[PDB]
Amino acid sequence: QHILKNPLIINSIIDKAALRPTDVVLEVGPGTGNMTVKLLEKAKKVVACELDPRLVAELHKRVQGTPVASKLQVLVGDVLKTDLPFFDTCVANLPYQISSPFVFKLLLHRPFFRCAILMFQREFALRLVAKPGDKLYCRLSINTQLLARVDHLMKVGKNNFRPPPKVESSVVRIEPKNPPPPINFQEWDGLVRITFVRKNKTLSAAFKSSAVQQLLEKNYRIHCSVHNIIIPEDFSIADKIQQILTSTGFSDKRARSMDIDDFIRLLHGFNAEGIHFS
Repeated sequence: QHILKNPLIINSIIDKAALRPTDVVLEVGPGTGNMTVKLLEKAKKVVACELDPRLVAELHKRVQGTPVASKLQVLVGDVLKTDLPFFDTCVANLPYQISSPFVFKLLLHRPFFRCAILMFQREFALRLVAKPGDKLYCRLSINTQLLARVDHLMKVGKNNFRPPPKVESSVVRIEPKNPPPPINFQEWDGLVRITFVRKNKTLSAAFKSSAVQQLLEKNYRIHCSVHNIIIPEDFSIADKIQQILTSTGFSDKRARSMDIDDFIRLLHGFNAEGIHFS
């Protein structure tokens, strides 16, 4: 993995974290411990989710003998699947291969944390903080922004890692929304996936897909059985989708232009007819 060598950058990440001396700090990807040792000087506890098991020997040996050692818990495993402890802030250097999943593991995690300071690849951070109509606005943008406040903090040159990556990196602060909106994020994501398949084409187009009609026909069958509704022998899911789309004015819009409130109105207009994306 790409270890962060630059003390200049590490020191800058740690102030952006703004550690209070009463905080549990989750560190994902402590590597050789370069940021771990500095975090331990300033935190009440440091929970380190090791990504490479081989590094764990020397990491514990590095802190061994200092008066901070009794604060370093180290969790060897698969961070995506492990249950996470209560932490107050999180700093983390993440590979792209787990970058999208980990962001939502953070945002769905309870109790809420205060903020996370995450190192990502360049383009990935720009998709997070991408506003509607931007070239890079995508499902990640609108999903992350529904649940969090995300801020692009600093660029980080690939010359600072050992061994260097091929792309520049960025540092990003993510503060969860607490309380989070009353949006059933399972359904929310289902709807947003369908409309971002082809984000420069219309929502009407987005629902003529067959995967879609299979998905919604399934869910609509459940609705009608739960509520003793009778599917008329001439019923068509596709026309129902198309009324809802027309009757909410969304039929000719494109997800590239759509902001969060727009999707809430879209979703409310589907759920109100018995259509769920589960």
